[PDB]
Amino acid sequence: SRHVVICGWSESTLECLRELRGSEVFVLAEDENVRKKVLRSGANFVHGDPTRVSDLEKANVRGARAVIVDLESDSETIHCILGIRKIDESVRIIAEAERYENIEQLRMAGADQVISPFVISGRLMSRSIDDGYEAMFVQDVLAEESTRRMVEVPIPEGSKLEGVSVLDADIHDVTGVIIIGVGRGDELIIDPPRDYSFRAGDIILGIGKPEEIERLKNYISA
Amino acid sequence: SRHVVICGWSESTLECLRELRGSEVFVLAEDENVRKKVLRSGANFVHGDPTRVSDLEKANVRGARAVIVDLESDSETIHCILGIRKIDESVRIIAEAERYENIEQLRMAGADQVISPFVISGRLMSRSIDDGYEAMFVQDVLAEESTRRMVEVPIPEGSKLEGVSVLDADIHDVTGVIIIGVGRGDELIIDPPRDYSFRAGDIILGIGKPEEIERLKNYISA
Amino acid sequence: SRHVVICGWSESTLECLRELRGSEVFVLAEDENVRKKVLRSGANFVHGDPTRVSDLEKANVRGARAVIVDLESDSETIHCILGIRKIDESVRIIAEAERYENIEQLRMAGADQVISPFVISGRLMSRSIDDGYEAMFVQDVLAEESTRRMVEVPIPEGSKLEGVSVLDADIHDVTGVIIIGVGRGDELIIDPPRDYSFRAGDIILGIGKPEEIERLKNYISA
Amino acid sequence: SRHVVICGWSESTLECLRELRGSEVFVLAEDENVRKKVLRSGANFVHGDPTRVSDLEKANVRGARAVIVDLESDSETIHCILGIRKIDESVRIIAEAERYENIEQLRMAGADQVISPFVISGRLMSRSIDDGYEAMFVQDVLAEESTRRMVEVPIPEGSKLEGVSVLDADIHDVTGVIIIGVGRGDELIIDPPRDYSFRAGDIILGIGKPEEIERLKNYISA
Amino acid sequence: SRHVVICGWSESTLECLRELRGSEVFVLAEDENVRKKVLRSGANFVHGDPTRVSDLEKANVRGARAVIVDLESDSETIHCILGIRKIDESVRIIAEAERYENIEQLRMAGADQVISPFVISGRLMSRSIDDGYEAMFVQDVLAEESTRRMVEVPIPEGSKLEGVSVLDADIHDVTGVIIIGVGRGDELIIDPPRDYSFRAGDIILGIGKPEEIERLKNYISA
Amino acid sequence: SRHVVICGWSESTLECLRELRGSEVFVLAEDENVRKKVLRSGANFVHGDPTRVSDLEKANVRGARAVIVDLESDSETIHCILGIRKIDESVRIIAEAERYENIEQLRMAGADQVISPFVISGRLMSRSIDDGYEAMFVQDVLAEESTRRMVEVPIPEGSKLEGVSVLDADIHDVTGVIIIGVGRGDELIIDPPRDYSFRAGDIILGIGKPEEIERLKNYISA
Amino acid sequence: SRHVVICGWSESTLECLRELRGSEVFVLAEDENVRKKVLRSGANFVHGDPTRVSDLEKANVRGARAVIVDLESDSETIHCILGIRKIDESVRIIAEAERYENIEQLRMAGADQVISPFVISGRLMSRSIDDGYEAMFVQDVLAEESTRRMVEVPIPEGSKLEGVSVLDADIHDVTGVIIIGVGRGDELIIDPPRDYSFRAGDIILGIGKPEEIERLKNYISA
Amino acid sequence: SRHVVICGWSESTLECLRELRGSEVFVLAEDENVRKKVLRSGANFVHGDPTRVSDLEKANVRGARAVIVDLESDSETIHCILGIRKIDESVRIIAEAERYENIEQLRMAGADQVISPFVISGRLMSRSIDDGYEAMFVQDVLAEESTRRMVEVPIPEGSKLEGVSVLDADIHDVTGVIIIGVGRGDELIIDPPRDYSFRAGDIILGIGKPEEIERLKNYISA
Ligand SMILES: [Ca+2]
Ligand SMILES: [Ca+2]
Ligand SMILES: [Ca+2]
Ligand SMILES: [Ca+2]
Ligand SMILES: [Ca+2]
Ligand SMILES: [Ca+2]
Ligand SMILES: [Ca+2]
Ligand SMILES: [Ca+2]
Ligand SMILES: [Ca+2]
Ligand SMILES: [Ca+2]
Ligand SMILES: [Ca+2]
Ligand SMILES: [Ca+2]
Ligand SMILES: [Ca+2]
Ligand SMILES: [Ca+2]
Ligand SMILES: [Ca+2]
Ligand SMILES: [Ca+2]
Ligand SMILES: [Ca+2]
Ligand SMILES: [Ca+2]
Ligand SMILES: [Ca+2]
Ligand SMILES: [Ca+2]
Ligand SMILES: [Ca+2]
Ligand SMILES: [Ca+2]
Ligand SMILES: [Ca+2]
Ligand SMILES: [Ca+2]
Repeated sequence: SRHVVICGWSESTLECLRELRGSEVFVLAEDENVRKKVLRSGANFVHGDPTRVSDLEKANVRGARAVIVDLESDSETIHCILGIRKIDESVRIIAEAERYENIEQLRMAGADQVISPFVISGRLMSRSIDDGYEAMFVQDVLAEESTRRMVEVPIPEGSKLEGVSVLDADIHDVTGVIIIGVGRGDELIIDPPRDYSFRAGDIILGIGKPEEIERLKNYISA
Repeated sequence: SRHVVICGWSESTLECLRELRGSEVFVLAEDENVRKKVLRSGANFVHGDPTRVSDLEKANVRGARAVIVDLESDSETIHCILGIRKIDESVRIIAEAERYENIEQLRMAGADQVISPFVISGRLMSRSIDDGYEAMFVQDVLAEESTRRMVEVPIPEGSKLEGVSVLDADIHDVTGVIIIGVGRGDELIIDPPRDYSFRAGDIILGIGKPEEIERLKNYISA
Repeated sequence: SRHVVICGWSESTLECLRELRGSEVFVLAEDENVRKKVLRSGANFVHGDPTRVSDLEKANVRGARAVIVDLESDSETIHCILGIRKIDESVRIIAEAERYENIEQLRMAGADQVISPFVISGRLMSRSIDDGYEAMFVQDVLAEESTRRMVEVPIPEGSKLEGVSVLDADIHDVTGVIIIGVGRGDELIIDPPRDYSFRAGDIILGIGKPEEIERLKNYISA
Repeated sequence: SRHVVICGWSESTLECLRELRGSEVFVLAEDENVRKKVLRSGANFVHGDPTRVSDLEKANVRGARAVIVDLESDSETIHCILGIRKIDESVRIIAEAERYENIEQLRMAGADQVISPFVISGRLMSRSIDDGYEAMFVQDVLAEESTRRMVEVPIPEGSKLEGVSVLDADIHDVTGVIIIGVGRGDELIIDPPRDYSFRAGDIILGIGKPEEIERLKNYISA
Repeated sequence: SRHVVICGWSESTLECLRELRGSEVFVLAEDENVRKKVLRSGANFVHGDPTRVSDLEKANVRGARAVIVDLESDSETIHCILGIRKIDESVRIIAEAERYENIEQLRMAGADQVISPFVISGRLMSRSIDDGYEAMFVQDVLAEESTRRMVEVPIPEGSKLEGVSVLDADIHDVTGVIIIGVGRGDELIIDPPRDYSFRAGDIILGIGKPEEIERLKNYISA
Repeated sequence: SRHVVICGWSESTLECLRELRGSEVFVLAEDENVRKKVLRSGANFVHGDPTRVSDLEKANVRGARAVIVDLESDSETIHCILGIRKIDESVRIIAEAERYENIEQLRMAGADQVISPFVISGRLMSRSIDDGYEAMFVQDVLAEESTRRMVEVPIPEGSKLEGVSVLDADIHDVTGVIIIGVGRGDELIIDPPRDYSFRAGDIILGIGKPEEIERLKNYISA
Repeated sequence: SRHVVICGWSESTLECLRELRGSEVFVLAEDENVRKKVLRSGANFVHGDPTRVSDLEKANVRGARAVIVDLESDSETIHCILGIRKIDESVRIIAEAERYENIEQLRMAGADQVISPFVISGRLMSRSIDDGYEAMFVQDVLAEESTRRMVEVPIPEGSKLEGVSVLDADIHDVTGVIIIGVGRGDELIIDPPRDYSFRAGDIILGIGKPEEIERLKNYISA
Repeated sequence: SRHVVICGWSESTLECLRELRGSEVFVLAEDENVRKKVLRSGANFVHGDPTRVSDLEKANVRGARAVIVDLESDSETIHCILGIRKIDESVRIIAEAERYENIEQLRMAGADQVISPFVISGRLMSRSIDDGYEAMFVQDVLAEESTRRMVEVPIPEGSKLEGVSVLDADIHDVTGVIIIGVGRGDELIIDPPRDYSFRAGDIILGIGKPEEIERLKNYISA
């Protein structure tokens, strides 16, 4: 599609940039000694301060399709998001919250998806005292190397599933995928109850083998 | 149960300490200026250096039921795990990996489970460009504020589900809990196929409402 | 009326505190060695961090009539403003902008008015090269020691001036105050034209002697 | 004309440098890491220590038409003003006070103008608790982007208004310019009373549209 | 006598406080970490900033008999001398000059005597290349451990030496004290010639043993 | 004569370097930004660390006639003095003691003349509370601009003054110079008693006009 | 021969680099400000992070004949040794321990030698309280400037001393070399008892004059 | 006998303190948070600065039998040694040199023996490239756990060995200790030649079993 802009350089945006090989990525960071490791990862580098609007317009934030913001603290991640909202009001911003209490401020400044790593990791430790199958499930469906891949299929308009119930559909019996949640717009419903009825435009978040996913796109098609 | 020792003090172990209320936690850290924040959360403080084998013995690593290791670097986390396996050879170690390439060296040193947050947050930011439900699923089932919970139920000895296959048991149709994976020992099989046979001592990893969980524990009992 | 919260301590808010003798003022700042200066100037002190919602609600932001934000940098002034807009979405926030390009990003954060002193003083030093009356005017009308004081008068309901234009009103000839501007809501018309007709509820900004103000309040009466 | 020497670099002298495009400006400061941004702003840089008289004579203080002094503290601004009066006893110094207390000492040292930003900011914060129209008047007439501009028109020798009082003058009706003060030398009379007569050589401080100001200059013509 | 105020804390004021035992000394400084070392030497501590007029007014500058000023820079010393002359117009000020070119400005700002240590040390280091007796003389007559002392004896009213010339009086031959200079008011005449006439109220600066000082004080009495 | 080496750069060595114009001075300092001010003062610059023996052997310490050592602290001054004494055991070193208690250590390390500026300044402050003629004498006889110059004349072998006593000589009656001290070798006797007898090779430290110094050089000659 | 890789830069690896003149040495360290002194020492510099396996493979660890690892702490030395054993499982690692406790962990990680300086220093301090001859023996046989040198002469296959005991050998009388130990593999027998017989392939650790050592090699000849 | 003072706290003196269990040790260091480590290891603590003569005499340097100096840098180790040589000119000072070029400048300061650990460890890492027996010998004979201990025996007065050469003595063939060196006073002859005749008072340095030492002390008897 279009290009992706990454403001700030940390260990989170490094691992993001491995799964973005084949897209056109511009990285915006203040330290000049990080120019080599960015250019090794297949991403163009732009030297500047990410909080400044004049250095943001270097990195093509206007036409971009997503802007991934991970600066050093949350004071600068909020200040960098509002600089982006001054340029383009409709671009999709994915922040990253260092502390827990700054998740609600980061949504008010304009971020469409706040991903806090230290709360996800902090809750996978205390759920792995007794038995650690929760921390093995989170770190195996996100990797693009395992056998079971967590995908998102949209329900087309003109589908055979418009208006049908879930128990009337029974998608795990026919396709082999596990419907862990159906989301509409900006909301996601984990474990949809039986009286939930599909609509065209909803997103079925599922887990399965890539053969079982190709059977699902035939089941929702016209 | 026995107590839980936390080596190091950062934002990951701060969120682990909020979920360890009620149990007994010792936090072992270098600074004298962190004593006020550990005592405010409900955990006794042990001033020391976690890389030393002598100061680990102050924090009662022997009688622990799990040790949670998160120091400033990856090199100090590898050293602190070797210090624990010098003391006790069967205690459980949960460690935090900063770089991706030190996951194989943190497990060889003796960590029973390695939780890498910057790989998790890196893979969620690359997946939330198009639509962010992969970041919303992982951040809601781990929080103790949602409706659906991700829990681990064991198969007791002499159950009704001894030897029974998955397509015959129908855990999702009878109980209504979503079965995302079945765990045995230290391996997890996400989306078990139709030929999978349940055994005694297995761990079922499931997502459902708390009322749905009560129907599962009554279903797999003896 | 109610109290006033001042977030952060600097030379801007120190001059704000002298003009607020008589009311009740809470000052919230991170240093503990600013305590003896604040209690000597007539205001209660609250030790805390102005960017944390836990220590903003200790200083009673909830029922305040205005909260005055002036922190060390513009990264934290945008953070402290969103911390107030999470607590109360209707309180009045007055912020001080250090630099010029952060004025639009401090209004998007939620500040009701942004006072940039280094843009005011930067433009008064440029206008004082030839003859210095621009800096003598601004620094005299705000000081409450001089004869001519710059006050605002609100137009009450059903006044004699309702619906009349300023050309037919002739405020300077019958009252003697100098109407430099008249504002409705959050806009202001400095030097309003002759085609401007007054309305009920407007705030008339004028400069004059205090004897001329009491002549005007009885002239704008209903 | 002649040049303008700026001693010290801060945020106030940066905004002063924007309005001095078209003049020749020598900036004299101690930081070497500010050489690029001064030369970006269209100003020749002269490295030195501004408190030292051997370095002030580098930057051509003698042939200056104004010296704008704003150093890091108030102690160095008094020392930099004492150094200038040793070189030229008649050059125009525009200072900047940090504290309120030093305005009487920065003017006894020799500065012909003291523009304190933290007192104009401190009195516009506490005048914006109720309704912020005083701050919207100060920050709108100083910018060279609004419609109304605060100008200074001098009275020529032999004018049509030589000797007449302001009440018989009727400046706001024939021209439209709001007359906020009349200045003679270094004394400004805000809201001149009706007994005040004009004199030859007076400087009129007015606010109006640019087409009204050209009506004002031709009305006071000889 | 009255007390002695010391503004600033460095090595010069430390040796001055070592030789001011018995009298009452207040030391006015910025740091809170100098209180133990001021209190260990026998001087009460007044925490403040000496550039402020109020914190100078705390330390009883009005009733002092001399104020000793040695701050971190020369600009702060000039500002502190201006503050003391703002408070009291007749107290004695002794100040330390760091650079040679600020002696004229420290005397013009109001110091009654300026003692420049780095000029003294530079001249003694330039004079001790060939043979170092100048440094030994200046460091030897000022210490309170030698045999010979450098003291000032006044000429009382109606003395035996009223009106008498130097070649007639023979202070070195009768008494045995070395007369290096005779001082009147604020001027010193080192090596007065043969035509010099003593007057009442003069100050004789002499070097000699204490018994020779007793003989001189008995010689110039009435 | 030969050349002079100055280790370190401070105000003391600068004021020393003003009085050494006409000699060949090498300055050794670690900061590279001081090359301009050294090259302005007529002294060649050598970049290096003055504590190192190789960077000392760069700066020609072997053939030098005096080495003037003023580094940042006293530890580095002692270390540089021992580094010099490793190279040449017989070169004359003039140190500079920052604190009082390091004078004996600087003498044991190898310095031939320790000049502490801060002790001289502290004693001249404490002796100038009442009347300030001692500071005027000390700062007036060292300058090479006043009328009375403190010189050192050697007694030649074959003089008319070999073996004569002071009271038999009476040098102030014949020449006009004031014998403030006669020194032999490394010792100096201030105010020589009457039974002191001259020897050939002694140094007469005197104060007087240069014509009186010429008359003294004729009086001690053969 | 092949090259030698030095990981980390400190004072120990600087003195090791002096005795490796004639070899090809690659230094791998993180500081860029050490590039000049490494290239002064005759060693190629390879910038990188030595704890990272992608940067150890830069410096050619695979084809090395020894790797000398000495990083800033003991935690990084264990991590750097674990990284090397992943690359080459048979290369010779010489480490350096900071604490005493980590010698058993630095050898279990894979180092074939651990040379702890702070334990050799700590036992030579407390053996030099009475008479310091043990410290004068350690620091004199290691330098390549004294007359006696500690050498290692191997026993050739088929020697004249194959199978004889040391008591019948009489090495100190025919050669003069003091035999302080005989080593087989990684075990050294200090002061071998008279029942110890020589074997083919043994390595003799001896001390002697260089003319005595050539007498020793020809005496153990085949 | 008497006590031992240790100036400064580091890992060298920590290993010195373990070997000095049983005697009385004072440790003098600037940090107060090293207090709990020192009292736990068996030594009294004295808070102070090791470079000041006031706080060296608090730790009883006067009557000590050896003072062990190891500070943070070589500038302060030379300063602390001269501070001891001002107090007692006959006490024994053992210093640790950080760098190599400061060994000669640490002996001129007055240290009786200088132990450079980074030269010992730097030369052991260079000799362990081919085969590592030089580092195994030095680290084994100093450790008091092994069989062969390196001790010194003094030759008493009137011994059987007085006047005999080492070729006629045959210490190794009779007693069985390995005479690596024999020192008179402050020199040492490692591998003494056959023309060396013994004298009364010499210190014989030998390596052997503890049973061989008691065989030697009865052989060197008188
Ligand atoms: Ca981050
Ligand atoms: Ca679990
Ligand atoms: Ca399946
Ligand atoms: Ca972490
Ligand atoms: Ca997605
Ligand atoms: Ca369900
Ligand atoms: Ca501010
Ligand atoms: Ca103007
Ligand atoms: Ca008026
Ligand atoms: Ca300023
Ligand atoms: Ca108002
Ligand atoms: Ca108008
Ligand atoms: Ca000073
Ligand atoms: Ca001289
Ligand atoms: Ca005398
Ligand atoms: Ca100095
Ligand atoms: Ca005096
Ligand atoms: Ca004379
Ligand atoms: Ca080291
Ligand atoms: Ca010994
Ligand atoms: Ca021999
Ligand atoms: Ca050390
Ligand atoms: Ca070898
Ligand atoms: Ca033996």
